[PDB]
Amino acid sequence: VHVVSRNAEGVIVVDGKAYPMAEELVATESVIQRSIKAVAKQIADFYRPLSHRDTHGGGGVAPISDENPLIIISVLKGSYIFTADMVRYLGDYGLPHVVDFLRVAQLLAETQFKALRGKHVLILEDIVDSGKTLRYILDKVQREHQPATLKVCVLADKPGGRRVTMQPDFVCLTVPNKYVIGYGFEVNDRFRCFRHIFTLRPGEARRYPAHL
Amino acid sequence: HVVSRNAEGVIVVDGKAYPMAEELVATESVIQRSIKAVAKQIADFYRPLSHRDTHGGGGVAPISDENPLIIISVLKGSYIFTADMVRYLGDYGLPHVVDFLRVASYKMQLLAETQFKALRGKHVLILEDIVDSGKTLRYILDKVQREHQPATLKVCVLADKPGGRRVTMQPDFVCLTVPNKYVIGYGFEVNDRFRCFRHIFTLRPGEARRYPAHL
Ligand SMILES: O=c1[nH]cnc2c(CN[C@@H](CO)CCP(=O)(O)O)c[nH]c12
Ligand SMILES: O=c1[nH]cnc2c(CN[C@@H](CO)CCP(=O)(O)O)c[nH]c12
Repeated sequence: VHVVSRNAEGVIVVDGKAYPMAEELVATESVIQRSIKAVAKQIADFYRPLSHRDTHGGGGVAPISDENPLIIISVLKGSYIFTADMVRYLGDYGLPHVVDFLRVAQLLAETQFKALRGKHVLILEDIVDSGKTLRYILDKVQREHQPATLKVCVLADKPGGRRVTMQPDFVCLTVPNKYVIGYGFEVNDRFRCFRHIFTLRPGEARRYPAHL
Repeated sequence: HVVSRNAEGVIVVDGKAYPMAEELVATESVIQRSIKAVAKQIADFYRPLSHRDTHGGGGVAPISDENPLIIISVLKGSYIFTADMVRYLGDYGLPHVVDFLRVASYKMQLLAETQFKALRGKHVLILEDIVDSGKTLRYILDKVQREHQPATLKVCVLADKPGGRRVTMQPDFVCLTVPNKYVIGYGFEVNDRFRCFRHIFTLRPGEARRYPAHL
């Protein structure tokens, strides 16, 4: 159980640690991890039955296996902690998979995987808010890799912030229509190390204006 | 944890078989206890230090959320280790930020550059999965020092394979010491396979060319 309280300064305290930058708690580590593991079982149950191009034994189609694993593309930098946890749960459920990374801001870093044609590909992303970043990534991966199927798993969905149509295939958590921090979520790279997700106090997104 | 061998002689950890493994090096519990211990050492070492103030356009200021410790994680092998380390560093209250670089051998070449552009006069810590020959980290350390001119440059490794050294390299922080064998699990892999394992194992010698096709 997590002990959630407020100190004399009105600041949220979780397990004895103060979060002066936070407005409200969204989810404790225990809720987050249970949510990720639940989605991990959904992903393993969905993909383990499927088949795709055979690049190990010369063709044509073969079941997802260690020889022909599910291809996972993780979006850096926001999804790295979520991806680290998700892949370990996927391993627990016996899903054969491999992970590669793309970095976006503009594309800053490209995938090194060069044989995704006719493969099942899953994108791990931290959050869908406006839908624009995933629309950009999905168009690029489809056009350059020509996968058999392309699906998206997000840690968080902020359904009220949409500016374009984007419905992820897998969602671990629904977040309020507020700026979130913690468990990968940042303010200029600060707060990603938190084990819990919180809403940010209004105006604190300008707390660290200096480029790192 | 329960670690045994089945009737086929295959290592089984917590009811799970690892037919590719020769020996178990470390269980999840040992690895996690080891990482948190080094996190306390890193927090105890950096907490009281000061460096260039880029927040208040000042001269020098203590390590803080305004001027955090700069952490550079070496992709891809270090991402799981880094994810866990940062959360332990947060438990110990070390203000820090993380960026990523990626190197490969052909001789070494940079695959992905860091995006941080104000590291001069800052304390920098490299997070790497393993030091074996020492060649990758001598390359990374030489490049970060020359291009960023940090105040201090230190290295934390999840694993030290002491018997593999071909150039002088002793990381400042080491979570685990591994045998002089090919390790797998917890970030370590064979063509990207086995990274998801929660335990570290040695690889059976005939399993290293099992997945020859490029991904
Ligand atoms: O709430 C939040 N807290 C911290 N960061 C974010 C982001 C930025 N995330 C990137 C993806 O990594 C773009 C998503 P999109 O284009 O879909 O808006 C949206 N909401 C939040
Ligand atoms: O044993 C191992 N199992 C799985 N991978 C490796 C690597 C590759 N790791 C790089 C950094 O990612 C360091 C190379 P080095 O220090 O030799 O220059 C060395 N040993 C092993």
